[PDB]
Amino acid sequence: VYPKALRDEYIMSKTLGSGACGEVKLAFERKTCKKVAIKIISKLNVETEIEILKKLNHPCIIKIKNFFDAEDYYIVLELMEGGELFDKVVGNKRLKEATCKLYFYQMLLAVQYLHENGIIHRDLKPENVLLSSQEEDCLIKITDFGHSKILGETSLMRTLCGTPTYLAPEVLVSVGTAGYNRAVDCWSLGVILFICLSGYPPFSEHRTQVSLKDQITSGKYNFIPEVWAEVSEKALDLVKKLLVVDPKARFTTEEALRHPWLQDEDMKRKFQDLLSEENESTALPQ
Amino acid sequence: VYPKALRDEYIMSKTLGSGACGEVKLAFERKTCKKVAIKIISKLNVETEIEILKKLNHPCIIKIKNFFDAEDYYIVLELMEGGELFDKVVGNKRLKEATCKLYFYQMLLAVQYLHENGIIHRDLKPENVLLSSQEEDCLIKITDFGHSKILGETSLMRTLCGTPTYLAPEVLVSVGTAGYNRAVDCWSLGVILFICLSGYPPFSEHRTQVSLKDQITSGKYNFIPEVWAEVSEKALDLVKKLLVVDPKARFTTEEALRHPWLQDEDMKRKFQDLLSEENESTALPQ
Ligand SMILES: CCC/C(=N\NC(=N)N)c1ccc(NC(=O)c2cc3cc(OC)ccc3[nH]2)cc1
Ligand SMILES: CCC/C(=N\NC(=N)N)c1ccc(NC(=O)c2cc3cc(OC)ccc3[nH]2)cc1
Repeated sequence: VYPKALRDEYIMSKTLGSGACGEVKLAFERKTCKKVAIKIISKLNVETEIEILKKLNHPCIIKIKNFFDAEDYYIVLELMEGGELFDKVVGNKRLKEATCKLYFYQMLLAVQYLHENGIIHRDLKPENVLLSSQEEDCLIKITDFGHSKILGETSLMRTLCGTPTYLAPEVLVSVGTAGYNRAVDCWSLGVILFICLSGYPPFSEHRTQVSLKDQITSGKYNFIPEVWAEVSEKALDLVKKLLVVDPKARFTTEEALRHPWLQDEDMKRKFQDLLSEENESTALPQ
Repeated sequence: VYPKALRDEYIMSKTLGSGACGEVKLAFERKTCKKVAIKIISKLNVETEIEILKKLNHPCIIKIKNFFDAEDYYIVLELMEGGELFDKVVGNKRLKEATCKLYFYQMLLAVQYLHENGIIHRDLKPENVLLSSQEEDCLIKITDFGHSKILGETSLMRTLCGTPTYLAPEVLVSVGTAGYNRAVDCWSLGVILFICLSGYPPFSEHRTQVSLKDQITSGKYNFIPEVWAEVSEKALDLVKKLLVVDPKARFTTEEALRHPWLQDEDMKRKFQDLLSEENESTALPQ
């Protein structure tokens, strides 16, 4: 059964999604009679995922409404009635280029916000992008921070304050590449954008003898001209700057937000319109 | 002043050592009237250092007798009347080869024990080796676990259980070198052994134009033949196998314990004798 404290505040309804380690249910908040989503996770832990998310405040990142630590973990959030982006790209389906741009711009803003706040997501994929409604033109939010990591003063930074009389060479060599952990999120964004634009994955074991690992480390994505002929050259140029193998040469979220593909005032106006529509503000002086 | 709960159980006496972030005092336990050492650390944290050390049980690793979490941290341990190894090697002083072997064997056993138990020290140096008495032939213990790290199931291991459709190439490349963090302790041991045998540091900025960093990453230690002529070739051979730049080719503690320099039954008998002398056993059936 559901725990008493949850049942006290919410009436539980149908499953909206399920799968590995958890489930998402529709529920109704008793006080307001409004729909919420409840994520159930079976017993980074959930507690610290919760702590990270309570500190963040961006319209394209999920917020926690409530939390119950019982036999299982129950996390209450606002219902994203559109569900997972995954369902929009599965089975070779693809989105209009304009719709990809709208969604991708929002993902970039969300991930840029994470990286400014010292957080790396590390599991960005279409399953972890939620859509606010069933219309094509909608707001998205990034979810599932179970793999996320907090950036801070590293062991390396502390080591380098002393004299390295006794320090192993590999630690000194690691100085060249440290502090670029966030670039893993930029690579994932690149893969997501590729899937959205094209309807198919850049790296997969489908009809090839090159191992998935070799495909990825060489950066040689499967390019199928006929699928891409309908997609603009600017869109593909961005994909190529995100799927760079050298993490230091890879586009950051900032570089991506300044790329010509995203200098689209129509797209931006649509986003702003969707934001104000979503929001329920108090009165304002002047 | 000292906190009430400490004063309650112990009478504090003179400073034995001091310096950066802390101090070590002589104290007397009231119940037994015997000498203890009290490490004072000003406010990994100390709490978790304490937790690590309460779980370990090896004669060449310090044990915690008591702990007080007050305005400062006060940690009670058995007094090592010989003090720090540092004082035996400072000012170009060096130890007899036989004494180095005795001490180094103990360091190897201690670090081997750490690595078997999933702990890496990361700050092995002569300041962190304590001597049990003022005689040359004595037991040593490794101390200061403030930089230590616990090995366990990594982020990498969890990532590799899924399909890397969205996984960045640098994570896959890091698979080649992961899981060799412990080799940093072996490098430090090598530096300590070099200092003990020779009276001088292998890498330093003294009378050279090669930066300390370049000296270390190239593995080019300062070899001064006249200082080393008195030292055996077996001793130096071990140093060379520990100061290997490739962490995967570097000698592990096990390889080092099987090296011909450490196949010395006299040394081993001396160690065993010092152990039994230290120990205060209960009666035994047969
Ligand atoms: C703070 C917990 C964040 C989290 N997962 N965290 C985790 N697995 N560690 C998580 C993961 C997924 C979701 N999913 C949803 O909210 C969701 C809403 C929804 C609506 C649908 O139809 C209208 C269909 C699927 C849906 N998933 C919500 C939260
Ligand atoms: C659990 C705390 C371990 C620790 N330091 N930890 C830390 N700095 N984070 C630590 C560091 C150093 C010592 N030092 C000693 O016990 C010590 C004994 C002693 C005796 C001396 O003369 C007879 C002279 C110096 C001495 N240091 C003891 C504990």
